[PDB]
Amino acid sequence: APGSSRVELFKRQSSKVPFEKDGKVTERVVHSFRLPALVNVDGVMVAIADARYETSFDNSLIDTVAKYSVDDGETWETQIAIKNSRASSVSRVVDPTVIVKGNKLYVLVGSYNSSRSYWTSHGDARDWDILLAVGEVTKSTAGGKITASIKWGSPVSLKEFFPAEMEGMHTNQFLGGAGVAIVASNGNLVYPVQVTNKKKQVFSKIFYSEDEGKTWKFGKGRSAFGCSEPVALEWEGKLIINTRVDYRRRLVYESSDMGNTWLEAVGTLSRVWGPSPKSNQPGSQSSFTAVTIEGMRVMLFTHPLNFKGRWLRDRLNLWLTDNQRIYNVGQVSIGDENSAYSSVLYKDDKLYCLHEINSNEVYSLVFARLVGELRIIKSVLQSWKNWDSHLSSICTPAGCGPAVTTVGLVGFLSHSATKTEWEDAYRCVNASTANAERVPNGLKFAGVGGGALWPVSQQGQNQRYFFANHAFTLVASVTIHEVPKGASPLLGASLDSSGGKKLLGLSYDKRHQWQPIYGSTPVTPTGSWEMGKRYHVVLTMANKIGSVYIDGEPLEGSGQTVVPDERTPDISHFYVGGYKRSGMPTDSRVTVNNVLLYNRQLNAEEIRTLFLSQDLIGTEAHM
Repeated sequence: APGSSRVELFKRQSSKVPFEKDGKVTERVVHSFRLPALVNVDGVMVAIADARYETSFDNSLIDTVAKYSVDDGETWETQIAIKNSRASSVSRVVDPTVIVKGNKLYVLVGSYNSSRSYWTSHGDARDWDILLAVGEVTKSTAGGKITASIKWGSPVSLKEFFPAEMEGMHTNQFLGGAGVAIVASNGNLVYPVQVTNKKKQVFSKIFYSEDEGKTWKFGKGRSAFGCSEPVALEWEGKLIINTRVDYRRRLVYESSDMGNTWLEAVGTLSRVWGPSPKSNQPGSQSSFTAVTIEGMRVMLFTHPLNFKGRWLRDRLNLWLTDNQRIYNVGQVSIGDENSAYSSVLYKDDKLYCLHEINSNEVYSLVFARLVGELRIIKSVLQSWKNWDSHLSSICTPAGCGPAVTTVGLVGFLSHSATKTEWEDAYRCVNASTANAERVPNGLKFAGVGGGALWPVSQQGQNQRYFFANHAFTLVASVTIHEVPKGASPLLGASLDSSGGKKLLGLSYDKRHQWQPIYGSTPVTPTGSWEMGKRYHVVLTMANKIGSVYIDGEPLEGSGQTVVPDERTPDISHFYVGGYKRSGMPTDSRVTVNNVLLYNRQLNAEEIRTLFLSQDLIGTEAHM
């Protein structure tokens, strides 16, 4: 990450805090700092975390610490924001979850007195309470300098707002999701929380306040069981709740009603991020925020790749998305260091990250200036803005006809390419190629093993195109140069590595007929094609039903079921211009230009517009 730098701000076994017991205060060295939350309150940076005094073990002596800085993190003041009960050597306030409103810091923590086991193992609520503290931030210009101060009020218990029963079950305990929460546009304070029932199941809900934290309510809905440490943001009027699932892919939900109803975001972010290369290890806390960079509203997300496994969680990664495309900014941590939990802040056009580093179960929080990362972010964002503008600005055949649609446009293969890759104009996911000749706005393919492969499940740990299993539209322009000896592939979605089992696709045969493929259904050839003519192809799949269009018209027999019901598809890849498989005997001799991938089924007018503007959309001349 060139240009980037960091310091060990909360330094393990070294940094001191003001430890208060029985009216006496003493500067005390801390063993480990975990659970970072980094915010901006009216120009003052505030960093909140767990201060684990004697060991990094979860069930041990822990206070909530705060450092604050009025100089962008070059110098800091240190406090204890919330102290534990002092009842035993293992008394602790935990998973501090932060909201900023005006000059106030609202901090929600669980509080435990003497238990030696993790909260989810508790058969009862006897050792638990749920507390809220408010910190008031004031600034002074006396002396020609800026001096900040933070007055932490005494914590108040919110237990009276926790109902004994919820949609059937009996409740046990609840905690904030850790890190940073939000104020909704309507002004509500909004905490995504993790909750236990008497069966020891864990699940996530929305815990919110309409009156500045005086009283709290729960939404009636919930995630599925197994979803912990939830993190939420507001996007286009809805909450987006991104959850941790140990040993499984992360689940993402949307709610428009403060959590009364939760819908899995299968068409965008759900099931995209895996907790380890094989997605069979513990998950992690994540930073997940909505911000505006160069006038464009976007989302930033962090999660470790966990190549090592168990809870080591090396290789902290940062991600950028506009709820359509998803781009890997890259690794924030350094080398193979262990680096699990994190908080990303964007303030006055500069990007910072406070994150953990773990050596032998001893934890520091480093404070990094993400210079290189914001540079890459701005570049990608300008490319998204560039191509969206390019498409939207085309005067379509008609005056001008309807604008080409960029709503839900995720990927686009056009003029840019290299020897073995067809480049995504949106810079997220490229297609691998074989036997391909570059031509204007695309590629010409020839011979056994020829074609392009656009990976879906082959993406591996992080699957940006998971939405296609639920709905998509794939568009391309195709020209056939030679009559084939049998049926040959042009374009499709493959359910296995070879392209043998297809979800939806289009082939062409020796009798000059098209062969559209609907799932495992028997194939009936139809229509007619000529060598050399450029054809417009559109494949749509939504609500388990697949359609194929040529030149803006449905192939006779389109609209057939392509997936057995309740059974969800796992697409391997999209194939284009061949199978790109030497094992597959076919020889597709064809030119493909301008491949577009959308995360929804386009309507009739959108399809017709794409058909009518085929020769206008290439990237060749605006480069």
